[PDB]
Amino acid sequence: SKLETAAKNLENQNKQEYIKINEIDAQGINFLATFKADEKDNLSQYEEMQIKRTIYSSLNYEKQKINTLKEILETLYNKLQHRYTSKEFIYQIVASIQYDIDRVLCLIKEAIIKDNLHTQNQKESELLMNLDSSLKTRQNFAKKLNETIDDYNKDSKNIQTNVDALATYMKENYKTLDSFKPI
Amino acid sequence: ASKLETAAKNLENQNKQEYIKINEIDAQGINFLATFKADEKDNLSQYEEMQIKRTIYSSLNYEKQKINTLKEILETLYNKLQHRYTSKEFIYQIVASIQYDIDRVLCLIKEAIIKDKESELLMNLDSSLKTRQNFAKKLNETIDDYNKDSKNIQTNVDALATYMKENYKTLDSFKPI
Repeated sequence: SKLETAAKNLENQNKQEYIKINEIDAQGINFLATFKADEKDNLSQYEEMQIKRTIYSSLNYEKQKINTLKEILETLYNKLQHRYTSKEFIYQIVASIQYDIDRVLCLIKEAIIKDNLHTQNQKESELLMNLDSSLKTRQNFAKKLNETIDDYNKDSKNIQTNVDALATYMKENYKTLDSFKPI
Repeated sequence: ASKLETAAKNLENQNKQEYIKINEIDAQGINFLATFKADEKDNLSQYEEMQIKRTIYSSLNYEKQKINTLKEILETLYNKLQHRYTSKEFIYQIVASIQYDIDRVLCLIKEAIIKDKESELLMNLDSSLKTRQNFAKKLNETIDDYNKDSKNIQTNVDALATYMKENYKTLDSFKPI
């Protein structure tokens, strides 16, 4: 059944991410160390994983790219004026992209288990559509995130040289979760 | 660290350890739900199957012997048309729900951590773990009863059926007060 296959493929997809992420991280790259050291907000180990699922998958598990993004975020964080923009990128955009995907699987699982075939069939189309939309969103974010890594390395619009420039760029390309949704 | 954050962490770690242990046990060819897998009427997906095993295997402490005796119990009941449904209800209605409640709370705790409750989610979380602990207690009492043939439950499938019916009536019976 469609919902049963959907859960299965997501389940395996999840597992593969968990292994890959932990690989990369086993090598001492502390991607979110700076956010971990922050006393104002507490990045739990779950929050952290979710964030990485989206980011790492988005950057194809290329340590180099992840490190660049790390520098971007740590530059912004180390400038009090723009700290918030790093946090918003992390907690408001990246994390939401992930949660949506997770929310739907949490709810597709509910239809598989708790609900009988009739209900199951009612809910079916909408959950599938949402699932799709939430994966596509993450793809569009990823596309955008690679364009940003490249832009950074080329110092396009002085984004490597100028934190203020950098801040504006991150603001204008990551305005809202909804902007990454399919049209 | 917020209470919810620590609640999710401890659940997450607990989940992971269960996955590994379950897979270990299963790697040795014990096909705990084979008979249900072979069933065309209903479908056990490999997720559903894992969830069922989480509650059962953790309840029986990952003791292969105990899991094998439970397997007999369930396959006996399944192979008798009259009582098949009792084996299915035990699996899909009781065990799976006990698991689902737990799983549900975490999916919701996580949700509150990120996108946004506290005291109610913590209550529910406690309740749903307790429920599983009461079920586990009951399940061990059943396996011991079965091995002793108490009330002829190993000797008599009908007797067996009535015992399963009277000790696993509903999910709600395992909840705390």
